[PDB]
Parts: sequence; structure tokens; C-alpha cells
Amino acid sequence: NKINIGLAVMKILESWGADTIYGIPSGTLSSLMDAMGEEENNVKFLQVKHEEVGAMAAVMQSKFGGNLGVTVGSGGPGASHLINGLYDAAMDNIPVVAILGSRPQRELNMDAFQELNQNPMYDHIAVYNRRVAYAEQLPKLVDEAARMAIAKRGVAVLEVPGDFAKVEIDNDQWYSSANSLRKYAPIAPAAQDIDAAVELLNNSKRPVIYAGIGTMGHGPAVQELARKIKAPVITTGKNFETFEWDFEALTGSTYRVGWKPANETILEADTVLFAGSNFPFSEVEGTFRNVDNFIQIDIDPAMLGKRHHADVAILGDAALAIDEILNKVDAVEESAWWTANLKNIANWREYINMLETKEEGDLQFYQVYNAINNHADEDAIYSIDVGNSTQTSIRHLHMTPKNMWRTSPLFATMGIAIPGGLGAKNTYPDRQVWNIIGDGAFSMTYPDVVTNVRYNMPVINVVFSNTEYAFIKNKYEDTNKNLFGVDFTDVDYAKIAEAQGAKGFTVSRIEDMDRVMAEAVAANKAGHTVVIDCKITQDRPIPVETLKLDSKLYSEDEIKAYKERYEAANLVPFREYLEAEGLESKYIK
Amino acid sequence: NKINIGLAVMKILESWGADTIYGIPSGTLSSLMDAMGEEENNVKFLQVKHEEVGAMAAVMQSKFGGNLGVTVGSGGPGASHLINGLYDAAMDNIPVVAILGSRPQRELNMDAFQELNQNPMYDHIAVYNRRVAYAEQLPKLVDEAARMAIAKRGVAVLEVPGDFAKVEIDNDQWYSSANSLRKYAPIAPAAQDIDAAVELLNNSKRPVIYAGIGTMGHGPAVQELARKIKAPVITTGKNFETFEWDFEALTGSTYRVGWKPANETILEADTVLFAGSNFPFSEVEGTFRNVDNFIQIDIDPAMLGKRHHADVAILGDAALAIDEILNKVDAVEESAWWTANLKNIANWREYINMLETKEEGDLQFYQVYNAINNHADEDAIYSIDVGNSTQTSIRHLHMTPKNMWRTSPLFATMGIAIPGGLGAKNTYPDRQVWNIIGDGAFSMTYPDVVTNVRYNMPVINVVFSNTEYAFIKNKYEDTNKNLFGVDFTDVDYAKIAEAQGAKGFTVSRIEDMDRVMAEAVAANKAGHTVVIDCKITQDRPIPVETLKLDSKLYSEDEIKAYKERYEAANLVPFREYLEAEGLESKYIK
Amino acid sequence: NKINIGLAVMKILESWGADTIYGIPSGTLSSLMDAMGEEENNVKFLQVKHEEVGAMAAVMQSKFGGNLGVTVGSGGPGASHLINGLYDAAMDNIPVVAILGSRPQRELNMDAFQELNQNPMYDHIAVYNRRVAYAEQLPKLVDEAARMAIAKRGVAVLEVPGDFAKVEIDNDQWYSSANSLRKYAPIAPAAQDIDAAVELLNNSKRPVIYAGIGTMGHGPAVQELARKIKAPVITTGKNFETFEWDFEALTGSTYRVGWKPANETILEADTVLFAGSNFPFSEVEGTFRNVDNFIQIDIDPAMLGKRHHADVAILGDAALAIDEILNKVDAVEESAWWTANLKNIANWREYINMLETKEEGDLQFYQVYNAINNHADEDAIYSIDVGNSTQTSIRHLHMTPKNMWRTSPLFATMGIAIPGGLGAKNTYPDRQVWNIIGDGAFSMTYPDVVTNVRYNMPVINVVFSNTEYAFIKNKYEDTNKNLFGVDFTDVDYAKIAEAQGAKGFTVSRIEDMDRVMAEAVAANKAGHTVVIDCKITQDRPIPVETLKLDSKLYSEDEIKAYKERYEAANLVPFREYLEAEGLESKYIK
Ligand SMILES: Cc1cc2nc3c(=O)[nH]c(=O)nc-3n(C[C@H](O)[C@H](O)[C@H](O)COP(=O)(O)OP(=O)(O)OC[C@H]3O[C@@H](n4cnc5c(N)ncnc54)[C@H](O)[C@@H]3O)c2cc1C
Ligand SMILES: Cc1cc2nc3c(=O)[nH]c(=O)nc-3n(C[C@H](O)[C@H](O)[C@H](O)COP(=O)(O)OP(=O)(O)OC[C@H]3O[C@@H](n4cnc5c(N)ncnc54)[C@H](O)[C@@H]3O)c2cc1C
Ligand SMILES: Cc1cc2nc3c(=O)[nH]c(=O)nc-3n(C[C@H](O)[C@H](O)[C@H](O)COP(=O)(O)OP(=O)(O)OC[C@H]3O[C@@H](n4cnc5c(N)ncnc54)[C@H](O)[C@@H]3O)c2cc1C
Ligand SMILES: CC(=O)c1sc(CCOP(=O)(O)OP(=O)(O)O)c(C)[n+]1Cc1cnc(C)nc1N
Ligand SMILES: CC(=O)c1sc(CCOP(=O)(O)OP(=O)(O)O)c(C)[n+]1Cc1cnc(C)nc1N
Ligand SMILES: CC(=O)c1sc(CCOP(=O)(O)OP(=O)(O)O)c(C)[n+]1Cc1cnc(C)nc1N
Ligand SMILES: [Mg+2]
Ligand SMILES: [Mg+2]
Ligand SMILES: [Mg+2]
Repeated sequence: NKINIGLAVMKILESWGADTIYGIPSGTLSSLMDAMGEEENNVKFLQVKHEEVGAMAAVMQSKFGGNLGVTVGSGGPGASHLINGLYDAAMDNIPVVAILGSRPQRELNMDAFQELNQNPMYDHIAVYNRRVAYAEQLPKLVDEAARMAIAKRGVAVLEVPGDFAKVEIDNDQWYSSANSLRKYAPIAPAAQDIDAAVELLNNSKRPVIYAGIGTMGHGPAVQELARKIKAPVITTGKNFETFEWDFEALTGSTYRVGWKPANETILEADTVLFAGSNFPFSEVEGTFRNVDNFIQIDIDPAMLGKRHHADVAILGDAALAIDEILNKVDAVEESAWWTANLKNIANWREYINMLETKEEGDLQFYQVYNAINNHADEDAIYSIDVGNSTQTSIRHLHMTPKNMWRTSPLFATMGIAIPGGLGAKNTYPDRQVWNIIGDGAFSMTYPDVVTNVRYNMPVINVVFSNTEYAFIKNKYEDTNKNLFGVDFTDVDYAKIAEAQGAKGFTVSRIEDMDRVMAEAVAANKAGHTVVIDCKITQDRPIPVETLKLDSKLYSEDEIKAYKERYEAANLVPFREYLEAEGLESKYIK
Repeated sequence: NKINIGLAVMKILESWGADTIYGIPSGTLSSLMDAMGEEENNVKFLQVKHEEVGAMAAVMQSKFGGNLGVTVGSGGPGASHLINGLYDAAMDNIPVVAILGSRPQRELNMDAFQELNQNPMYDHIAVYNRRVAYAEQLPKLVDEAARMAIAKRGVAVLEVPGDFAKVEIDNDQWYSSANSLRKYAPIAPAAQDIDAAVELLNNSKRPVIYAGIGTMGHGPAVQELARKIKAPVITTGKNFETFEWDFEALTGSTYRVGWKPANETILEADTVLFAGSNFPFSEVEGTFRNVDNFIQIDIDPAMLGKRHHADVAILGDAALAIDEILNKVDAVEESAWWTANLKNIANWREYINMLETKEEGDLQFYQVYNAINNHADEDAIYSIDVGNSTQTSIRHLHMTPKNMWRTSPLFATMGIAIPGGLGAKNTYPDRQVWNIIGDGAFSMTYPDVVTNVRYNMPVINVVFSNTEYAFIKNKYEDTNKNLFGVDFTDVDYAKIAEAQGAKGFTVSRIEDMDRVMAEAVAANKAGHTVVIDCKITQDRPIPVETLKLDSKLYSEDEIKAYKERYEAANLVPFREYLEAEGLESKYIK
Repeated sequence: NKINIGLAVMKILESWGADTIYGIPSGTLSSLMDAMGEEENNVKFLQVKHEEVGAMAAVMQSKFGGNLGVTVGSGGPGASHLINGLYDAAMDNIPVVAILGSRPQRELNMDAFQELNQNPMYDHIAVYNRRVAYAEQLPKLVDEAARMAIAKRGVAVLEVPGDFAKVEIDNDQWYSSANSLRKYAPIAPAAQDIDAAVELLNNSKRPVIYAGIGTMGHGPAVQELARKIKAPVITTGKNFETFEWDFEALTGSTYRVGWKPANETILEADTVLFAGSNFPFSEVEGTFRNVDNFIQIDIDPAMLGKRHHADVAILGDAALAIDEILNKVDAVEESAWWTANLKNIANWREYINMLETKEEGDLQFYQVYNAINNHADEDAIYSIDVGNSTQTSIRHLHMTPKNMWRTSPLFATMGIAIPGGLGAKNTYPDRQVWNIIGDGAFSMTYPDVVTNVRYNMPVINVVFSNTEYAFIKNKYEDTNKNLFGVDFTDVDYAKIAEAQGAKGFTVSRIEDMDRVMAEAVAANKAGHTVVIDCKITQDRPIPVETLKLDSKLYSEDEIKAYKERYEAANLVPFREYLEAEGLESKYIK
């Protein structure tokens, strides 16, 4: 007639679909874990080597479309180790339950061993943050923690004295509210707002669609609208998978982790259809400084008019809004604007393709991605870390909506890749998973490669060894009138992988890349976790946030040096393509 | 006539003796670092692979008697990575300056990239926590940060917008208050309080001295007092180096990370001289439940009467107090109490020595320490990690005041060892440094082994590979009516070390341990960082917090099993030694 | 071509409808206020005597259906004084912008006069909490503060260095996003969920509708449903105005601030239609312990299944849900259940009416309310303070949807009444406003009576002088086996009102109450603020949370004493009415 509180907690977690708990065992968590596996319960424990990797995996699990993740941290140091993963979830508004273990109740406030008040730890970023006051309410609080993490789209934190889960209660003294879980269906936009948008788009001479992840699942519709009104497409760094990598009108993304086309288009555009985005560089980089009209679509009222004055605001689902717009807007037969953009994009793709298809020489980022493109499954999942890998992956990977690409986009914590792969593979065990990592970030997390090995969750780690914290050093050449402290010694990551039970590869030449990738993938299909140590050059990826190509903006000397350093001799400034179509730059005089 | 704000900051840090900054480069920290090395400034940057290791090294640097440490974390993820190191410093009351990099001022509050309010992050544990409001006051705030960290004995945190250090100011618009640094000299205790202590000690039939780190530097005096009044000595887990490892009257420490003698003595004692300690298990483990009188010595008023009712309270330096007491107290010629304790200690040392000196078989903790004892320098420094290593090191290392032993004693974060070695070697470059680590903790920090290699700071890493998070699993056998999730796969750490430019060794047999240690030390003296992968058994160290040896407390079956499992056939319960001297247990009936 | 930042802020506030700022002038707020009134701006300043009254008025302004309120607090003490008002808004989820003045930027971090970090002050309860980093972004942050307070339904806090508002900017460097303000229209519920509800209601033998403020604006529909299926109605303490005070099937509210009928009905009910409520006593008072089925309607997913296991969960507007249910459910011709409830309600109304209509004697709460009922406008607004006034007002006021009743229901801060009247009168200048206050709460706020006088915002303060903190003392008789410290001396509040420029009245006899109220109202219509000092008895209002009337639950002695003390000789326990209709209590045996 009674049940162990720990088993009740597992039953509740199971009811909310939270069937995986990431973490490291602890005395302050013994009771909870001791209950795992009872009465046919299916909540599994995935042991990591560093609690931050567990927290990040639990979060990335949801990012990749998986179930609500749960992460545990032992009282004190275990709990504090969850921070980078929780801050990432908070900034990305991703649901995740964090359980902080604690000393038994009798020890609280006694200044005992590893005994402290952990309530302040995550109060600032959490949507729910409580210290269980007595054993009997633990089930209710775990249930609410799940409900709140999901409803508030954020981090739900519970501090749990270690002695509570051992307590027993009547089976009728607990319940799950998972059965009452309800979510709102996509909301249609106000016709009045769609019409105002249509009018502006019809009258615009240089329209451009800036699509954020709010357009996820509606890329075809966005591409259709783009072609109907001849409006080029700009995407955000988080939304590339939404488009066919080779879409004729895709200009890429603006600023640093972007493409040349996008950065030029935005400064020449008249009307922007800001769809489902909260682009953070908007104000500080003056992204929309030359735009005449601004139309925004978003399901969140707090975002309407946030990044720029909105001439038209549309509250509602991006899909529905795009569909309504597509159907009501006037078709455009030809546009000098569209034609110039297509050619500018084509020019950029020539540049990118020639870099990717070199046949011999010292290995660069480009050829590694080329190889990934020639060997990856069409529905491959990419877990991207922070640094040059982010910048290059969205330029050189050839994705489509069949893929998934995720990173730590806003908080931007390094080391998100390996955890990303764990959450992905846990969700899709038969799906090919890639972790694209810089050596600096890999260095903050490679001990967890063994986790994939131990749990038979085969992933392919691609490590870019340039022996520098490049993303910073590269920028140091600009912002810094010096440099200093951005390089380190190279280590044999392939050998480290072997020591961990993984399969390691080392490659440093372009002419060996295709074979190495072939062998790495074959190994992954043999059930092995792989680490490809790519010893690349220190060539800095082309900095499209500072395009030194237009002779009316930079000196010939500057242009020559820029072309030379970035192998961009054939890149043509957008103004040339505009003028060829009889148009004039609206800001370059 | 002007100076770069960044150079001013370095000059101020240099004036406070803070000549080393630990961290990882960042765009949000570029300005500050760019200034390092100018105008003959000698503030060096030590690059780590994970910011938590940098934060911990900066803290351990002071713990080991070094200069004020400085740690940097890039805005957001870099800063949050400092947490485990800062919480350790906070709980241990260790001075440390933490600089959090941040987006440029113009980006603050704009919800820009990696832009957030970091003030809440460490407000709870810091003694100083401010966000620089404008460039010109950065020097003043760094100066105050140093002054406050030192005066308040804690964490001083500054959030610094990345664009401030580039600003220039008049040389007369900044100054360091380091020249005004003043500290109080040891304060003599009130004679009235010393006399009350003396009277109690003179009249006590079973005195015992419980010495905490407040007695650091006065071990000889404590040993002299112990012999004068025939009072055995109990130490805290943090204070072993204060005594000669083989002192005839040293009973060790109480509770889990302790010895058998100490745990028995405390339950049989009448009067306790609690000198310079804030022992955290006092109340929750009922350490002093059978004590009749309690005398406390401490320089901190907040501690007087905290762990137990104090019959006599002495405010002042432990050295001075011990000296005053020693001189005024009556000499004791013989004591049945003393005699029984000495024999109980001798019995324990027989047990410990026989474990350490085995000649053949599967390697255990014991023989690794035996080897360390036979090959280490007499002034060696030991950086101890958290787990079975802590428990075993204080039982098997043969230290004296010439040594230094430090860990993460209260917050108890794993992974403190490697950082400890960095701070130690940075402070004493020609001194032998040992990092004693469990494989679980090593797994949270081994990527930083390369840091010692890269910076030519040779250390000896001793890794205990039992393929479990033993300290927890061991206790799981008691507290848990099950277990689960406490084991992992073994990895070749020696091979990982080689891949990092370090020298690796692997040992699994007792008969090879002496030679392996010899070769490891010789390598360390050759300037190499070493990793000794000790493949040990899963034998649980004897649990002295639950001594099942007295037939009046446990069944014969229990005693037999306990002796069998812990190879303690020859250990004799303290009550036998007491009775042999004509005394009776005061609680065992 | 340029504009003062302060004027820009006022223009933005005006665009969001925030035309009133409550507070007290300050050096740290001088710049902002100095700009009020410029270029035809219409943002007015309402000066209070205590900043907490200003914060509460700004909040109550929205509670009463007014515009977004703004409250200001001078750096340090002025800002901290806002706390009770902000916590009330936070717990009630009411939008409000709070501006904290601060020392000029140059003084920040200098430990200057009244200079401190106010970011921690309200971080825990705010939905937006930032310190303006530079003058130029102040406009953008005020605009976002308004947008966020509204979108997040909570407290938006901005700390503003006093020197920023003086700075000038280009008119094109600021904009308001108020034009993009959009809100979701009522969402229809899932038909599947409505049908499950209907089925349960059709099959229920004892249905009951528990309506919270989510049903606001749909009382007629709720009353119609109640009559159609013969389900009595229970309301929450915040939702009385939604029903006609004399609705035949209104049982009142459960627990302490409730009626006898409601408290009995809930323990005898089978199926509950929990509509638009988040009743806080649910679990701790076991409100639904005897209920068989539970159906919940709410627009917030986080609330579904929170207060009790939900057999049916309906996500969507309460109006739409009630309408769908009303139309699909089966009509019920007669019900023994309904009949018994109506008679129990009628019995309660006989009791209440006889108390209210006494003709002579010492004045009690009852006759004051009787008088208010006979003289108040039909659309009067009632601002209720915390204490016996809350308990009694919902029992003795005769409200309808034409009225508005508001208090501090969850955080429950005393002193909310006067601020409530200010916000109400500011919103509806020609509407009759009543402040019902206990003397204890009046004592925390009467200096602000002058505010109504000074700003010609005539209100009627009704003060219940029982010279005790009754709501507590009353309960002290139960929970406390003593009492102590709950009484104080009586003061002449009428005389205090006169000293403040208000009109004071004093009444202590039932036979004078009608005339006094008549004269008080006539004075209010003469444009004067009135204070009616009601010297009442210390008679404790009947405690319906402990009904000692059923002989099968209490001894005859207890019942006699209960009837005697609360003049309830004629109250009949519900079980009698149930049995008379051939039904049996489901829990009283
Ligand atoms: C090292 C690094 C460098 C980077 N560099 C760049 C860079 O140069 N350029 C760049 O663009 N990014 C860059 N990023 C990523 C960048 O920081 C942002 O995270 C990203 O651009 C935000 O993209 P977003 O607008 O698509 O989505 P979010 O910021 O997640 O916003 C999505 C919006 O969509 C709305 N929404 C959600 N669902 C719907 C729906 N159904 N209908 C309508 N609206 C909906 C939401 O309410 C929200 O407002 C970088 C990241 C890293 C780690
Ligand atoms: C995994 C793990 C297990 C552990 N297990 C144990 C265990 O079983 N048993 C155990 O004992 N410890 C154990 N520890 C260590 C333990 O948690 C405490 O940190 C330690 O015992 C505190 O020792 P202390 O009293 O010497 O010093 P502190 O707690 O640092 O207190 C020192 C006191 O000395 C005072 N003081 C300082 N200078 C002076 C002066 N000049 N004169 C006078 N007073 C002065 C201070 O004000 C303070 O009150 C463990 C640690 C870990 C990480
Ligand atoms: C001294 C004091 C004593 C008190 N004593 C009592 C007492 O004895 N009994 C009592 O009942 N109260 C009492 N109260 C008030 C009590 O504390 C609660 O604040 C009140 O009962 C909450 O009422 P509620 O459920 O209507 O609304 P709320 O708690 O405000 O919850 C309203 C719910 O409606 C939902 N909602 C909003 N709009 C819609 C919509 N359009 N459609 C559907 N759902 C919607 C919301 O999401 C929310 O879940 C007392 C207050 C004080 C100050
Ligand atoms: C964006 C940001 O803040 C970056 S990008 C970057 C370079 C990463 O180097 P890696 O070697 O992994 O990759 P590479 O650029 O390909 O060489 C650093 C150090 N940072 C700062 C930083 C520091 N520390 C942490 C934990 N997270 C971040 N994001
Ligand atoms: C004390 C405490 O909280 C311990 S002791 C311990 C076992 C350490 O295992 P390791 O393999 O390093 O050593 P071993 O015991 O010799 O096998 C754990 C997991 N914990 C919990 C824990 C978790 N995570 C972190 C960051 N710090 C701590 N202290
Ligand atoms: C509910 C709650 O917490 C109450 S009800 C109550 C009695 C109020 O006395 P008053 O004289 O105003 O009214 P009366 O009951 O009619 O005599 C007190 C002191 N409290 C505690 C309390 C204390 N202080 C403040 C600021 N707010 C509250 N709510
Ligand atoms: Mg790199
Ligand atoms: Mg281990
Ligand atoms: Mg009163």
C-alpha cells in the first residue's frame, strides 16, 4: 500500500517523458539513484565524466527534439559544475530539470561538510528554484519542476536533501500532472497585419526575407515566397538547416558567422521581412541601418519591435503568416534586384567550392567539410562547438531540413559539442551524429569521449587542430594592436581517443582527407566512436564582417592584401553586380 | 604624460604581489591581456585548458603560501567556469581576485551576443562584487579588489567591459594602496582565560588536544604540551603536516578521513583543548558527545562556542596561547590514560605499516604511498584531490612540517589536485610537487596536464585507478541498500600523458611499485611532468567511523567479517588497552 | 534636430499609455522629472508621502483596469521603499515599471554617499532588472521595460544614474515599440477536452462549479451553467464581483475568508469544475479531499493539474470553455443536491441579514457594511485592505459585476487600501471609490490620506477601529495557547483626517450609522476625501473554517458555545439539509 519516494519520483519523471538522467553518482544523491530501475520503471542513468557535460547533454537533448532532460549535480561542487549547461538552456529558453543533491536535512545550516545554501546558485536564471522542505513533498515538486520547465521553457531547479528519497509514503499521496499537459496550437495572425505587410512588400523595390528559427519547418514556404516576390533570403546562424544549402536565393547570414552575400544585401535592402528571429547583433552592429521599412513576425509579444522599429507587426506562427502572405502577395516576374543578388551569391559559391575541392596541399577547414559532405548520411545530425567551427560549418556544410544543426548560439559556451552528440545519439540511436570541434573546446571536454564509448553511442568527433584559440586570435589582429596568449602546444588527440577505447585518426594533407573520412565513417558504422584529429593550417577564414573588396570603400592596397590573404581574388563586390543590372548602391557613393 | 589603463592595472597587480594571472584568452579580455609585458611590467599569464583549473590554481597558490592569485574568465561561459574554484576559496576564506570579462559598454543591456548581467553570478560568495561603470575607475577598482580580497580573506570579483583597458589616462589619475597594506600581529590571549584553561587541564583525568590549522607553525609546541601533561593529540584532516608523522602521541583525525585511535580517544576523553579548529562534523556526528569540559582557542570571535559549549574561551593566537598554557600548566609524570593511548596508537601503526610494506601481490593504495615515502624529498608538497585519496593520504603519507598538504577540504570539489600542483610549482619552481588523484577526479581535469608540460612546471601525478567513484560506492554499501552507477571503464592514462608531452607509467603489482616510482621521480628530476597510472584493487580502506572490533558493541560475526575484509585481524579495540591500564570505558558498558 | 533624453523617456511612456508616475522627488531622479511636461507631453507626476504607497498605487492602477503604472524610488532608501508594492505585483502577475534613481555614473562603485549596487534588490521577483550602462540607451530600456512588464505580466525594474536624463540625443536615435504591441485573442478549447468534461458533469450526482478570476466577465454564463445542470457555485476570495451578490446558488468562498455554505459544499461534492483559479489553500487545507473527479479550465499550462489531479484538463479561455460546456451539457430538471444547497445558502443569508439589519447597540462590522450597501453607487469601486476587512467585506458587501473589488490577495501586504483608492480614482475620476481598512493597516498608511486631498481625488476611507490586529489575535485564540502583543491604544482618526484637510467622522453606535454614512457620502460628493472612524466591538467574525454546528462532529457543549459567541443560534449544519432531501453525508458518519 506504500511506495518509496524515490520510486515515485522516477514514475513521475517517466510520465513526463524524462527517461534519462545525466550526471555523476554522489552520497547526496544516493537515495534518488538507488530507486532507479524498480517496479518496471524505465528511467535510465547516463554517467558522464564531468557534470557540466551532463547538464549540457540534458539541454541539447531537447534542442535536438528529444525528451525533457534531467541533470543531477551533487551538493556543492557537483551542482556548481552544472552552470555552463544551465546558463545555455536559460538563454536559449530550453526546458531542463536540474536536481541539486544536498546534505541530509539534519545537517542543513550546521556548517557541516560540503553543506551550503545552494538556493542563490541558480536563482537568477531559473524559472523554478526551490529547496525541498520535507520528504513527502519531493514527488509533487519534481512533478511541478517538469511542468514548469516545459511551460516556462527554461531551467527548473530543485535542491534535494539526500535523506528524502528513502522515506516511504502511501501510493495515494502522490500524482503526476503529465496527463494534463497541454500546449497551444499555432495561432493564426491578424488579417489586418498580414495585409499591411503585403502592401509594403508589393511596393518594395528591394525586399529581403530575414528568417530566424521561428521559420523552422517552413523553409519550402519561405523559398516559395522568396521566388514569388523575388526577395533574396538571409538566415540567422541558427537557422541554416531550414533551407536547401544550394537554394539559388540564399545569401547566408550576416555579420561574422555569415556569408559575403548576406552582409552586402542587408545594407542595400529597402524592406525587411524579419521572420521568427531575435538576431542579437541587430543594434550593436547596425545591421538594419539602411533599411527603409521593417516587418516583423513572431509568436512572442516581447520581441515585437525589439530589434528595430517595426512598421508592421504580426503576432502569430511564422508558418501561417508566411502562407497568408504568400497567397495574398503579388507575383513578381523579374527584378534587377533579384538578378544582381543571384549573381553575387553565385560568385560566392564559386569561391567556396574552389576552396573545398582543392586536390593537394596542407589541410584547411574547407577540405574537411568537403569530405564530410561527400560521406555523411542525408539526415545526419551536427553538434557544433564554439569558435571557428561555428563560422566555417555554416559556410561549408551542405545541409537541408533533413539535417539538424545545433550549438550554444547565445551564451556560446565552448564544449557544447560532445554533450550535444550525447543528447542526439540518446534520442536517435540509429542516426549518424557528428561533433564538429575546435581543439580549444575539445580540450575542455575530451575526457567524456569515453562516455560515448562506454554507453555504445557511436559518434564522429571532428577536431580542428590549429593550436590556437583562433576565433579570438583572428579577431585579435583587428581589435588588438598586439595579441598574446592565444596559442598552445599540439597534442595527439587520436592517441588520446585510442586510450579511451575510441578509434583515432590523424590527417594533415588534403590528398589524404577523403580516404581518412571514408575509414572514419566505416569505423563509426562498425559501432565505434571516432576522433579525427585534423591538423589544419592557421589560415584565418575570410572575415565577411569586414569585406575589403569595393574600391569606393577601401584602397587598392587593402583590397589586394585582402584578396591575397583569403584566396578571394575572384570575389566581386556587390555594387558591381547591382550596377550591371542598372541599379545604384544606396549607401556607397 | 599618459598611461594605458591596462598597463596601470598590471602595475597595481604587481604592487600587490599578484604577478600571475590564470585563464584563457578572450575577446572580452583582449584589452587587459594586450597590456601584459609593457614598461618592464612582470605580471605573467598562465594559460590553462579549462577556466575552472585556472580559478583553482589561483586559489591554491595562496593556500600553498604563495602570492595573491588572479583568475580571469571571459564574459559568460568563461566567467561561469570559475565557479568551483571561487566557491572553494570562499568556503576556505582564501584571498583571490576574479576578473570577469564582458562585452563592451555600448553592448550592455542590448541583449547582444554573449551579453548578460554577471553581477548575480557570484554575489552570494564574494566579499567584493562590482561591475566597472566606466574605464577611468578600472585601476582604482582592481586596487581595491586586491585590498579587499586580502583584508576580507575571500573572493573579490570585478566585471570588466572589454573596451575599458584600451582607454588612456594621466599617470597621476591612478595609485596603488599596496604600500599601505598592514596586518595585525599575533594577539596575546587574556591571562584570565589561560588560567581557567590551566585549572581545567590540571584537574582533568583524560585530557586530549584537538588541533586544527590554527596551530600551524606551532606543532613542536603542541607536541611539547602533549608530553608535559600527557594529553594525546587529535588533529583535523587539514592539519597533519603540523606534526611529525611518527609522533608517539598522535592519534590522527576523527570520523571518516581519520585514524582508529583518534575516533576512539575522543569518545573516552574528559577535557578537550580545541585549538584553532572549526571541525565541521562536530555536531552532526556527535564528536564531543561524551566530553565533560571544552576549552577553545581561536582568533575569530565568531567561532568561539560554535562547535560545542565552551567552558573556557580564549581569544588570540594559538601559538601564544599554547606557550602560555605550556608554561603555567603542571607537568604530569605518568598517566594510565596516556599509556593506554600510546599502545592503541602503536597497534594502529603496526596495522598500517604491514599494509604499506607488503612485498608481492595486486597493488593497493598502501604500497603506492609506501613508495612515495621512500622516494620523496623531505620538503615535498602534496596537492590532494577529493575521494579515497584524501582518506588514505593522511593515513599513509609520512609528513612533517617541512611538507605542505592541501586539498579542497570543505567545499570539497574534485579536480583540485592538478590546479593545486600548478599553484604550488608556480610558487616553488625548484620544489618537488605531487598531485595525488583518484581516477574520477583526474577525469575531470587531465586535459590540463599539458599545462604543466607547456609551462615547464614539472609535477608528479599519482593516479589511483580503481575504475569507480569509490569514496561514494564504498559508503553506498552502508547508506545504500543497493548501489548503482558508480563504476566506469578503465582508460590508459599513461598513454594519454604521452600524447600530451608528459611521461606516463603504468603499474599494477606491488613488486614493481618501488622501481616504477624510482623511474617516475628520476623523470621528474629530468624536468618532465609525470603521470603514474596506478591500477589498484577495489579494496575499501578501513572505515574507522564504524569500528567493528569491540565485542561489547558488535557481534563476533560482525567483528570477524570486519577483520577479514580490512585485513585488521590484529587491531585491538581501545577499551582493551584502557582496561589493561586499570581504566574503564566511560560509555561502553 | 536633437531631444533631451528625459523628454524622449516621457514620450515613450506616453506611447505605452503610462501617463502617471507615482513617487517622491529626489536628487537621483531630478533629471527625469525635470523633463516632465515639456513639448506637450502629458505624463503627470503624483507625489505620495511614502514611496511604498506610490508603488502600490501604480500596481493597483492596473488591477483596477487602468493604464500601465510607473513608480519611482530614489537611489537606496526610496527604491527599497517600493518593495511591498513590487512583491504584490510580482505575486499577482501585474505589469508595473519601477524606476530606481541612482548616483551619477562617475560615483558608481566609489562607495560614495547613498551609493550602492541596487541590482540585487529586486532581481528575484522582476521579469526585467537592469542598470542603465550609459545615457544614450535609457530611452530604449524604458521602452523595453514597458513592453516586458506587459508581455511578462510582472515587474520591470530599471536603475537609472541621475545624470543620464540630462544628456541630449538626435531625435532619430530613439523609438517606441508601443505601436507593435499585440496580444492574443481568447483561445478556444480543444473539443476533445470539452466533451470529456461534459460527460463527467452529465454523470455527476453532486457537481459544483469553483470559479476563480479567470471567469471574470462571464459571471452570467457561469450562473446560467449552474442553473442548467443544477450545480452550486463556489467562488474564490478574489472573484466575488463576478456574481450577483444574491444569486440563489452562490455558496461563497471556502476556508477563512469565505462563507459557511461553500465550506460545507466542497466537502460533500463529487465533481468539481475548477474554472480559472489557482486557489492557494487547496493542498494545505485539503479543500478537495473528498472530491471524486476534477475538471480544470485555465489559459496557463503551468496551472493545469497543479492544485489537484485533473481528470480533465481544458487549455483555453474560461468564457469560451463555459459557453461550449453550457451548450453541450444536459439540462437538469431537479436535483436533491441543488435543493439542499439552496436551503443551506438561504439559512446563511438569514444569519447575515439579521446581523446587518440590527437597529440599536454597539457598532459591529456588519452594520457599517449594511450602511455602505444602502448608500453606495451601483458601480462603486472597493479597495480592500488586509485583515478582518477582507473576511467581512466578501460576506457583507452586496456587489455585482458593475463593481470592482481588489486587495493584496496573495502577498497580502497591509496598507494596500489607500494606494488602491489612488490608482482607482486616478483611472476613474468621476467614480465612487471606497477604501475599507482595519486600524492596524490604516496606521501603516494614513499619512497618505493627504495625497487624495492634495490631488483632489475624493475617496471614502472606512476605518474599522477594534484596537487590535484582530485577524491574528482572533486566530491566536485557536493556534495560540496564549496570545500577547496584539492590542494597541485607540487614536482619533477622524481628528487626524481633519488635520490633513480631509473630513472626519466618528461613529460607535448602530443607531447612528445610517446618518453618519449619509453625511459621509454627501461630503464625498462635495469633493472631499472622507475618513469614517468606526469604533466597533471586538466581536470575532464567525470562523467558517471551523464550523462547530454538526452534532456528529462536535459536542453539544461546543455547539452551544459556538452559537452563543457568533450569534449563530439559527445556523443549521449542511448535513441536515442534505438528509431532508434524502441524501447522506459522504464523510460525516
Ligand atoms: C561563436 C558564435 C558566433 C556567432 N556569430 C553569428 C553571426 O555572425 N551571425 C548570426 O546571425 N548569428 C551568429 N551566431 C548565432 C547568434 O548569436 C544567434 O544565436 C542567432 O542568430 C539567433 O538566431 P534566430 O534569430 O534564428 O533565433 P532566436 O534568437 O532563437 O530567436 C527566435 C525567434 O523566433 C520566435 N519564434 C519561435 N517560434 C516561432 C513561431 N512558430 N512563429 C514565429 N516566431 C517564432 C521566437 O519568439 C524568437 O523571437 C553566433 C553564435 C556563436 C556561438
Ligand atoms: C572528502 C573529504 C573528507 C574529509 N573527511 C574528514 C574527516 O573525516 N575528518 C576531519 O577532521 N576532516 C575531514 N575533512 C576535512 C574537513 O572537512 C575540514 O575541512 C577540516 O577538518 C577543517 O580543519 P580545521 O579545523 O583544522 O580548520 P578550519 O576549518 O580551516 O578552521 C581553522 C580555525 O582556526 C582558526 N585560526 C586560524 N588562525 C589561527 C591562529 N593563529 N590562532 C588561533 N586560531 C586560528 C580559524 O579562525 C578557524 O576557526 C575532509 C575533507 C574532504 C575533502
Ligand atoms: C488576509 C487574506 C485572507 C484570504 N483568505 C482567503 C480564503 O479564506 N479563501 C479564498 O478563497 N481566498 C482567500 N484569500 C484570497 C486568496 O489568497 C487567493 O488570492 C485567491 O483565492 C486566488 O483566487 P483565484 O483563484 O480567483 O485567482 P488567481 O490565484 O489569480 O488565479 C487565477 C487563475 O485564472 C487563470 N486565468 C486567467 N485568465 C483566464 C482566462 N481568460 N481563462 C481561463 N483561465 C484564466 C490564471 O492562469 C490563474 O491560474 C485571502 C486573501 C487575503 C489577503
Ligand atoms: C565565442 C567565444 O566566446 C569564444 S571562441 C573561442 C575560441 C575557441 O577556440 P577553439 O580552439 O575551440 O576553436 P577555433 O576558433 O576553431 O580555433 C574562445 C576562447 N571563446 C571564449 C570562451 C571561453 N571560454 C568558454 C568556456 N567559452 C567561450 N566561448
Ligand atoms: C566527497 C565528495 O563529495 C565526492 S568523493 C567522490 C568520489 C571521487 O572519485 P575518484 O574516482 O576521484 O576517487 P576515489 O574515491 O579514490 O575512487 C565523488 C564523486 N564526490 C562527489 C563530487 C562530485 N562532483 C564534484 C565536482 N565534486 C565532488 N566532490
Ligand atoms: C493576513 C496577514 O498576514 C495579516 S492580517 C493582520 C491583522 C491586520 O490588522 P488590522 O488592524 O489592519 O485589521 P483587523 O484584522 O480588522 O483588526 C496582520 C498584522 N497580518 C500580518 C501582516 C503584517 N505586516 C504586513 C505589512 N502585512 C501583513 N499582512
Ligand atoms: Mg583551435
Ligand atoms: Mg576512483
Ligand atoms: Mg484592527
